[PDB]
Amino acid sequence: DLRLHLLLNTSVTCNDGSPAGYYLKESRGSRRWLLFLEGGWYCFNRENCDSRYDTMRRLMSSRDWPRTRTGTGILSSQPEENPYWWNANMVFIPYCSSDVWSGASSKSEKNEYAFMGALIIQEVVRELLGRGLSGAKVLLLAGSSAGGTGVLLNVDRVAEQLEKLGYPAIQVRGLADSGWFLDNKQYRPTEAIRRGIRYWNGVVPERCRRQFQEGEEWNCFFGYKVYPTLRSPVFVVQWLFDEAQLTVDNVHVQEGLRLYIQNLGRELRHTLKDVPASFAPACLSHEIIIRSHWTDVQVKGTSLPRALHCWDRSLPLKGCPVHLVDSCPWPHCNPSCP
Ligand SMILES: *[C@@H]1O[C@H](CO)[C@@H](O)[C@H](O)[C@H]1NC(C)=O
Ligand SMILES: CCC(=O)Nc1ccc(C)cc1O
Ligand SMILES: CCC(=O)Nc1ccc(C)cc1O
Repeated sequence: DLRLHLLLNTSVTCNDGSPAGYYLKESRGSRRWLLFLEGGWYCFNRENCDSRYDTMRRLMSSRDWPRTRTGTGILSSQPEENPYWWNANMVFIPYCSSDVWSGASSKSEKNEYAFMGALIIQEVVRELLGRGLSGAKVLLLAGSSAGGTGVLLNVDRVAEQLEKLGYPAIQVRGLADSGWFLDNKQYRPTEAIRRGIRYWNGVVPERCRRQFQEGEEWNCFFGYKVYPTLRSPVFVVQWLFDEAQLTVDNVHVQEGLRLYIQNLGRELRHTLKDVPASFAPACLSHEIIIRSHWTDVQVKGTSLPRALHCWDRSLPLKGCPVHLVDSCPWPHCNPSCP
């Protein structure tokens, strides 16, 4: 069980002005810290944010949050469920800003909602330093779906924040699960992000911002575009036939669709060729790292917990690989798929 703490700085808020927070379970005999970012789509104007507030309110407010949360997958403390980091300090950061963890805008007279995803991460880190994070050796910033993209947008800023606070010794790294998307042609969305960024006053990494410049920062929400600008080590997990990707592509089997799906897999694999730390099975699914049975999937005989342990050691190893991308071209040609 992870225990809830609302932010002491009550000016850092969820969408409706309620305080943000984090769930925490300490492990005093460990110097490893895992901060995990929840996912759950987003909203990009007044009308569809109002809709989200009726039926997805826990993603917009902390007023109904429970006081505890059970750790699962990589957030589990039992070695049988989490062979990778079962003894680490666990943090679950709920997604209540609807901004893909990019916003830095307060609720005001001109703003019905607050979008403070980028500032929530910074404040969580800042308050955790007083509860044990000051002595860490590694801070792994992880996340799934919208949280995965949020890892890519924020990992370097967390490194920069800790350097400027006087903690150069803490090693900051990223783990992006199911947040690596392609701006491909649909079978039958870039505007939504561009409109959202203006709505949220969203921010992107600076390298990436200086490459693409004004009006074009939506490009930095796409993994294959923002990854080469990052300096912190980042491990990328992505299903080759992601359900969220296919949904936006309006895919729900004849030649046309066969060639479409086969081409999606080949392009995704291409974008990962120069990503040295990656795990990409040929499956139709979405998210993995906090699922309880995340130990079952394997690429070329290597599980995801093993690949992550090999990454720890790397920071070329005999029989302990870090780059694992399937080569077969159809969903669930890998027998270990969910
Ligand atoms: C609380 O957070 C806000 C937004 O980041 C910041 O302006 C303010 O200075 C913070 N308060 C304290 C006491 O640090
Ligand atoms: C689950 C929410 C979601 O998918 N958000 C999202 C949208 C566009 C891009 C490029 C990356 C993203 O992470
Ligand atoms: C080229 C038109 C377009 O926007 N395509 C697109 C498809 C899927 C996702 C997730 C994001 C996308 O941007």
